[PDB]
Amino acid sequence: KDFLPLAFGWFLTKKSSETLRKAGQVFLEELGNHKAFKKELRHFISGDEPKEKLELVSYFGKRPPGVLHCTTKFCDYGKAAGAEEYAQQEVVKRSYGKAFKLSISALFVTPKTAGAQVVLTDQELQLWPSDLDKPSASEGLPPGSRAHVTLGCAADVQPVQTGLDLLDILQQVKGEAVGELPRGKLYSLGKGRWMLSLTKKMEVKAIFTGYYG
Ligand SMILES: [Cl-]
Ligand SMILES: [Cl-]
Repeated sequence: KDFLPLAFGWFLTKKSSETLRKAGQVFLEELGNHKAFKKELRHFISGDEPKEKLELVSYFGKRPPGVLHCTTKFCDYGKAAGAEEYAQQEVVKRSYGKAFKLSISALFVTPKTAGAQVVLTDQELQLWPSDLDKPSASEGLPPGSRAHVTLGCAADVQPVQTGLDLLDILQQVKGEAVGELPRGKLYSLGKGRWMLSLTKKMEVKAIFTGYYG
């Protein structure tokens, strides 16, 4: 009867969102201007572009419109599998509207998405769904490993891809760094995949709640 949200998740405060967003843009700018990235364009890009500078801020030309957020369960108002089952959980109802701190441990880039890796607490892990299509468990990774904040997408890429891209990146790391940015060391995982491991983890303030289209 009562339909569900479009999605549950942690929605960053405008201030925490602005901070993480600005940091993301700096990372794209710095990465795109880095020697290691420039010498590896052929694996990142597909065909016909000459070899001058690619501006990643232009490349990831689809950014989240509202405040940045870390999605837990996409529900589509109940049209998604497991939506009703996730929403009715006691812990989700308990946590609804409450404040959390999300720890960001890294920022990554692939030819499809740019994002930030979220490291969920044991408390927050209770709010992670257990029936996602391709869960960490069917892949030999800790549950909630795909938790993330999308910063940008390529033109024909849907934002769901960001989580998939992270899972793949976290399989590779299961190699010496090729560079050093002001906030951390840069890794090149091949196939246009790049990861910046922050020397000090970013902490953003967010509210666990439900979003409606
Ligand atoms: Cl923002
Ligand atoms: Cl609270």
